[PDB]
Amino acid sequence: APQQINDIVHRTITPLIEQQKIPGMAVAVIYQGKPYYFTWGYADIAKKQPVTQQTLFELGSVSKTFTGVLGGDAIARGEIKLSDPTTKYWPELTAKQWNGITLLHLATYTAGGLPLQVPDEVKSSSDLLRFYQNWQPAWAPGTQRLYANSSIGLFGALAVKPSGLSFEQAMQTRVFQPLKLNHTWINVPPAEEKNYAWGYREGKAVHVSPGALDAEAYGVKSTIEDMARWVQSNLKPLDINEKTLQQGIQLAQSRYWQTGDMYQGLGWEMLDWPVNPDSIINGSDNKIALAARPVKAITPPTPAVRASWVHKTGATGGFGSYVAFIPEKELGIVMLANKNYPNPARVDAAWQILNALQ
Ligand SMILES: C[C@H](C(=O)O)N1C(=O)[C@@H]2[C@@H]3CC[C@@H](C3)[C@@H]2C1=O
Ligand SMILES: C[C@H](C(=O)O)N1C(=O)[C@@H]2[C@H]3CC[C@H](C3)[C@@H]2C1=O
Repeated sequence: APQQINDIVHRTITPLIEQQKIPGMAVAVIYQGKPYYFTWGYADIAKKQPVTQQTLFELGSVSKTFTGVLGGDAIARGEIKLSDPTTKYWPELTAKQWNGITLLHLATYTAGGLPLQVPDEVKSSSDLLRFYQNWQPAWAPGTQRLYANSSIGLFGALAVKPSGLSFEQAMQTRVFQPLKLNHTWINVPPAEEKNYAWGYREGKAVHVSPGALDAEAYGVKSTIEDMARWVQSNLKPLDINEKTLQQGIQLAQSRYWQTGDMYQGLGWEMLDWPVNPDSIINGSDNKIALAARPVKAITPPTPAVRASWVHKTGATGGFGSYVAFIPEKELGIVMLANKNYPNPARVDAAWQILNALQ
C-alpha cells in the first residue's frame, strides 16, 4: 500500500476510534480507481471476533443510494418515469393531497413533509395504506425538502412494481449481481451470520429491528470490499456493461433540487468540488437534527457532474456509515463502524483523508 494512503488513513482513523469509542471499523480508500483496505477492533466484543474485510456492517441510510440507483435503473428500463403521479403505481392512494405528488417528490423528500420514520404501529400492508392516505402535507409538492424514510422508502417500493419483482429480488438481480456485490444483503442469510458484526448502543449488542419499508430506506448490510466496489461503480459508471444500470447510476447523481450548497440526487447528495469543509462538516442532509429546508427546482436536472463531492451518511441504532467520492479525481472513501457516532466526525475524517490524497 502507498505510504501516503497508509499514513493519512491511520493518523485520522485511530484518534477517531479512540475519541468516539468505536468498537470496530472498516475503511476503504479508492485511489486512482484502486481500493485499499484498513480494519480495526471488533465485530463482536463478547466473542472476540475482529473486523475483517469480510465483516458485514449495517449501512443504515447509505442503503438509500442503492434504492436511488435501482430506481434509476427502472427509469432506464422504461418501467417508470420520475414525472409519474404516485397514484399511477398505487391506485388505492385516492386521498386528494396526493394529486401533484410524483415519484420524483418521493425519491427526493420533496412530497410536502412526509415524516422521517414510518410509525412502528404500521405492521401490515393495510396499515401502510391507512398511514399514507391519512398523512397531511404541510407544504405544496416540490417546495421543501424534509429527509424522510417514508418518502424514499415508498419510492423504492413503487419503482419495482412494473417489474413484478419484490424490492429484494429486483435489488439482487438488477444491482447486486451485475456489480458482483456477492456479500451485500437486504436480509443476512444464515451462511453469513458468522461475518455479521454486532452494533453497539449504550454498551449493548444490537441489530436493526424489522420495520415497514426498511429494505428500501435503511436495510442493506455490506462488507468493506463490496462497498469499495459500490464506490468504484458510482465513480465510473461507464465501465458497467449493463446499459440500464450504467444509466441508472447516472440518473442517481443528477441534480434535481438545490438547498444551500447541496444538490439532491436519488439517494446520493452532491456539492460542487472543491468544497468548503465546513459546508459539508456543517452540513446536511437532515440538518441532523432535523431540518425542513426550501428547495430550488433544477429545471431540468443537471446531469451527473464529475467535479462533485458525492456522499451519503447512514446510521442504525448500533452502526454508523459514510461514503464519499469525487468522480473527476477517481477518488473515494468508505467508513463502516459498529457504533452510531456523530455525522460531523465522519465527514471531518473523510475530508481529512480525501483532501490529502487528491
Ligand atoms: C463464490 C466464491 C468461491 O469460492 O467461488 N466464494 C466463496 O467461496 C464463498 C465463500 C468463500 C468466500 C466467501 C464465502 C464466498 C465467495 O466469494
Ligand atoms: C441512517 C439514518 C441517518 O443517520 O441518516 N437513520 C437512522 O439513524 C436510523 C434509525 C433506523 C431507521 C431510521 C431511524 C434510520 C435513519 O433514518
